[PDB]
Amino acid sequence: GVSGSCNIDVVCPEGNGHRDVIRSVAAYSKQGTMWCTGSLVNNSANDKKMYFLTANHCGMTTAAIASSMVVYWNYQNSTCRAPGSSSSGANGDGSLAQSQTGAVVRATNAASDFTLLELNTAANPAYNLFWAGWDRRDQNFAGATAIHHPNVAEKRISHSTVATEISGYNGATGTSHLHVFWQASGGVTEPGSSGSPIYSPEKRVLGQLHGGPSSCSATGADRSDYYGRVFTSWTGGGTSATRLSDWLDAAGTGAQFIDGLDST
Amino acid sequence: GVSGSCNIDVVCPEGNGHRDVIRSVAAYSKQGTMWCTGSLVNNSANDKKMYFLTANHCGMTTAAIASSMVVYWNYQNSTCRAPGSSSSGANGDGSLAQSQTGAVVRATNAASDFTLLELNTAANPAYNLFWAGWDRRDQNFAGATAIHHPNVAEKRISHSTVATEISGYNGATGTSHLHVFWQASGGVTEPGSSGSPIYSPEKRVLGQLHGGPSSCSATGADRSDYYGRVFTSWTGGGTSATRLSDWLDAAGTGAQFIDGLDSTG
Ligand SMILES: *C[C@@](*)(O)[C@H](CCCCN)NS(=O)(=O)c1ccc(C)cc1
Ligand SMILES: *C[C@@](*)(O)[C@H](CCCCN)NS(=O)(=O)c1ccc(C)cc1
Ligand SMILES: [Ca+2]
Ligand SMILES: [Ca+2]
Ligand SMILES: [Cl-]
Ligand SMILES: [Cl-]
Repeated sequence: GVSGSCNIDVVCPEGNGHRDVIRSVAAYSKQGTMWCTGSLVNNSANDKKMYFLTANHCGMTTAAIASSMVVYWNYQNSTCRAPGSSSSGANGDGSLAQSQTGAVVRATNAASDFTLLELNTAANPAYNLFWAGWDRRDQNFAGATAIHHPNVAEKRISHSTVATEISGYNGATGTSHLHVFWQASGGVTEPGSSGSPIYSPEKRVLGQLHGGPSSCSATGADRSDYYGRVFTSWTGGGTSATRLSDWLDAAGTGAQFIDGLDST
Repeated sequence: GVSGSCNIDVVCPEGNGHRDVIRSVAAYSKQGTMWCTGSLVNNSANDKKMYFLTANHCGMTTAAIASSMVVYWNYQNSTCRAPGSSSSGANGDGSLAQSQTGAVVRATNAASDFTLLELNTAANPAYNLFWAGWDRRDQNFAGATAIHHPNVAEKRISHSTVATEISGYNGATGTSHLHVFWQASGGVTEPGSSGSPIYSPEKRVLGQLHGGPSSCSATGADRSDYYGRVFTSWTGGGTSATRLSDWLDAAGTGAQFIDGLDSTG
């Protein structure tokens, strides 16, 4: 696929500290059309349930739509194309051969733009998946990392090396979103990246991409994005079908944050 | 309620040409909290069905939430506060006494950020409602008018006097949205305005507010917004639960645009 040249192929050295959670992120189609990003999340039972977090606005919100979605793992460029280069802006060489079809909707809620699906098919060990940890604490972090499929193209990584802020969407009054500021010439996010995770420095999901002003041409404060917070989605709309808590902590261990779980 | 001072009270002279469709627009609450804007739309049978168009992102998409929503009619400042004035930015004197409760979801689709509800309670003639026309044709217009409840506060009007553009949301590649550019010192839209209609110069709904960069301090290209298009929502997700066509033209007359219907007719 094709995305903005300023983006950074996950295989680049910028991915050296994220070789586990890179394997949590997938691209997916909706009714046959490549559509959005999501990612695999661990739960407090460490049981490999195929909980797959994405964005409500992507519309994977009905049993019918979830039933026909196709999830594509390990879709990324084989080599590190120099960020900013014509090559990086060109069609990549990623494979879409490792896929699975079908899911059910466990929960969804508009306010933090989240959807939690459970994929029908158990993880194929051959795909070498990773179930990422999460952190639902009410706090900002000193930096963060996005792993995402911009334009639903090959997987990219984008780093933020400044503090997050808590706000509503687009900086409105609120606490539903984490506002993440990208580096002046670093990777950003694009339509198609929605639903992609933002990770804390300890590699725990804090939220998933809703949207924002960033693009490769964006400058200043516009080079930033908003993620619907796990903190907010945890309690969500106050029912099991509108929040994360019943799924990510079904046993009720009271975990405020957990680590990831590897296929191995 | 309180909203940005650059906004324009509907009772101002700026509303002189919209005294009908002003009466289509309402504010509503979600699980008790003032939440978003919607508006009443006519259908090809001219039968006063309480079809109420709003935004999918407002989350009025489940039976439970639709059942407990409260819709507030005729919530506006009694006098024209000068746009840009401290008065305009202050709490208004609108009333929330004329309301009704409950609806069902007829259709919703994320791509054009639309939800079509049908309110449970038939129109109260005393409320003096108007069911706006609509226009599903695939085209831009030379200008447009928004009527909305910014911050779910008193009703305001915002005029665009330049051409609309067709794009995806936030100017992305696509045709799902109408991009509307506001006047340098004119009214804008704000969170809470979502779901509010954009009207063609002929006062027909073309779409409902999704979002965008505008605010009272926004400048140039940022002083603009994106509306999910009726044209797009008409066909929607290809089923009656994901599109407008089955509801707004149940009879299958083939209407490409219709005019409004007043309470007095
Ligand atoms: C849906 C997501 O892929 C995008 C991500 C944009 C990232 C830009 N830096 N979100 S969105 O805001 O563009 C959006 C929201 C709602 C709908 C219906 C479409 C697109
Ligand atoms: C939901 C709407 O009230 C707002 C309107 C903002 C208009 C700014 N000029 N839309 S939004 O884009 O800010 C938005 C979208 C999704 C969610 C969950 C919240 C807010
Ligand atoms: Ca508010
Ligand atoms: Ca039908
Ligand atoms: Cl695309
Ligand atoms: Cl949205």
